[PDB]
Amino acid sequence: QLCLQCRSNSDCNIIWRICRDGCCNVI
Repeated sequence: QLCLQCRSNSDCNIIWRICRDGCCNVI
């Protein structure tokens, strides 16, 4: 559970590209 503050869809890295509840998900 790494709620990485996201923005658009994959505003994080190659790992987390699922900008879920304001966070980046790897799913």
